Amino acid sequence: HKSEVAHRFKDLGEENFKALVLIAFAQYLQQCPFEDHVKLVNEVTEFAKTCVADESAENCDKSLHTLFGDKLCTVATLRETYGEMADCCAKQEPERNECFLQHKDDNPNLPRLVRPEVDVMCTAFHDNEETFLKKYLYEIARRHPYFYAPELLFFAKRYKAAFTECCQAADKAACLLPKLDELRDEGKASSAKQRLKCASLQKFGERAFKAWAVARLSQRFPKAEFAEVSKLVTDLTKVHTECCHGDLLECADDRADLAKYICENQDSISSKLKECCEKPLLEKSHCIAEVENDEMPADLPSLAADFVESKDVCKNYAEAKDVFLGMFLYEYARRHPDYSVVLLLRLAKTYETTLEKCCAAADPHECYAKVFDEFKPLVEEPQNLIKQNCELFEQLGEYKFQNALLVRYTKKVPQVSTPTLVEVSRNLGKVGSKCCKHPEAKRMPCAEDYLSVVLNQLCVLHEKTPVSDRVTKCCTESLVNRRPCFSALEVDETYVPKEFNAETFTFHADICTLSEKERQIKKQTALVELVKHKPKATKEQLKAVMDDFAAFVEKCCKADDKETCFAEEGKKLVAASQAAL
Ligand SMILES: CCCCCCCCCCCCCCCC(=O)O
Ligand SMILES: CCCCCCCCCCCCCCCC(=O)O
Ligand SMILES: CCCCCCCCCCCCCCCC(=O)O
Repeated sequence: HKSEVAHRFKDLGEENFKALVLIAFAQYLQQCPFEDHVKLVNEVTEFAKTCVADESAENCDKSLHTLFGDKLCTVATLRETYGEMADCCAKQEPERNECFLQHKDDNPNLPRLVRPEVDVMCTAFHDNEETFLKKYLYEIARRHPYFYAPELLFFAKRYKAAFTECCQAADKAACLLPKLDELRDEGKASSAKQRLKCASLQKFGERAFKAWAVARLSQRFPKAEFAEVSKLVTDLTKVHTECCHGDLLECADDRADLAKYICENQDSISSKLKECCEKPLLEKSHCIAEVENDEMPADLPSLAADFVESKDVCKNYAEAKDVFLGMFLYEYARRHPDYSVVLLLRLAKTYETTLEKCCAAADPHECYAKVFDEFKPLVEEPQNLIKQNCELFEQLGEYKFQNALLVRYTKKVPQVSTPTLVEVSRNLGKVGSKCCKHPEAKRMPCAEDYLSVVLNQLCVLHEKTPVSDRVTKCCTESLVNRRPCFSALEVDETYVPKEFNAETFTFHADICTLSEKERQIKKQTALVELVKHKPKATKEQLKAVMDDFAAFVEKCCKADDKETCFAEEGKKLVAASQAAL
């Protein structure tokens, strides 16, 4: 291991090496032109090949951190452009590396990347495929500076495949656009989880995280023994703790080690882990992370034996409380992959509470029996919600389903901005389209996965612009009571109906030309303002207003004259609706 850079070059390969180096530099030097980074990439690459040919070369023995920090300090416009960051260069390793991480800017001031014309993209993709993909990879990296580089490279390859398919099909846009939308969503979904998980570790501590890890690991690796799960949880915590620090190399090494250990102890962990452990170093940790759940052993008892009817229960618990609780969580999780992680945590928390209570009583054996009865109400709560919402999603369309959620959440928290209500409603609706197509056995985990980011995304916007105390309470409570807290929200009887605005309910003929998406957007916007104006409106009354509006749109988008119809029949529609409500 004379040369870190040479070893990395051999493992990753030239292509991947180039991309990762581009991303790394782009995440630090977020305000340097693309051509600047291309020069850096080529300089580092050629030096790497130097080390590949001879690990005893002049600078090949240097550390990856040292080489990287050295290149950064060679940038001429470094002090002019980044100011304080240039002061890091005066420091010594390893102090210098820590300094560069501190002055890493998160979400700087850059214009939003506008998706160009399909014809323009495919033409550029054809003429200069490399400079086209790399230039965009540079644009994404500089904007999402804390996104794990290898993951960011994972999406880039998928983007390349999307253009390869569609850019030589007759109807390109019909192929490409739906794919680019899928990536954009997954890209921000993956980016949301990453910050959420890192925020959890800092906010609730390692214990709550370990409890979360024990649950999901036991679900994925039900055949694994508790001792094996403990080790995995322990190292998983060490990985995310380091990964959230920000150091790419250190983070990469920890993930690689874990993937290294898991593949070597494959028989001791999971059976459905063969393909992932066959893939290259760059795809190992990624493949394992989202591996399919292994199928649990056929002969599995109930927990009542070791956690209820058994003696020495308090003895074993008091001997090592978190361990014992972890064992309960392990045993319960491996049996219920159909459960959300948080649900298992609620159950474990419940089991914890009773042991603290009953183990102090005269005869603890009694208060044990109470426990498992307490689980049912907690379990069926998320189950009933899923059944009802999916049935609602089945009867009404997704769009109509979004509208239903729209009126519901508007009546619960009318203070929320209209654009925000419209966004979360459409998102929750999309969650319904995705998860409700799963059978019950896999619905709850699916819902947890999507709602977690939607709810945290929601609390983030509320963080910057607070509007409701009730919403703030849910956003600041335990991540196990977050979703339930939101579901506990009732209609706001405090809300004073906002004053009428004619412009808000004035429609023009332009909506007839609007895309099917933004026509819904403007209609859903008007719906939110309608509920905000008269919140005490019933479902029948509202449906009556919505029907008249729907017919009003068809009668003006079907006539010879259009703008006059929207202005005149628009006056009629508004006057008639005001009277009914
Ligand atoms: C001279 C310094 C150049 C810096 C080059 C950065 C190299 C990054 C190496 C990333 C390897 C990550 C391997 C995959 C690990 C994982 O499972 O996530
Ligand atoms: C390998 C052992 C991991 C540690 C297991 C700890 C089990 C804790 C059980 C209580 C659920 C934790 C939920 C968040 C914190 C809390 O509410 O107590
Ligand atoms: C910036 C503040 C945003 C406020 C958002 C108001 C809308 C709240 C929506 C809550 C969704 C709850 C999802 C869980 C399912 C349920 O129990 O209904």
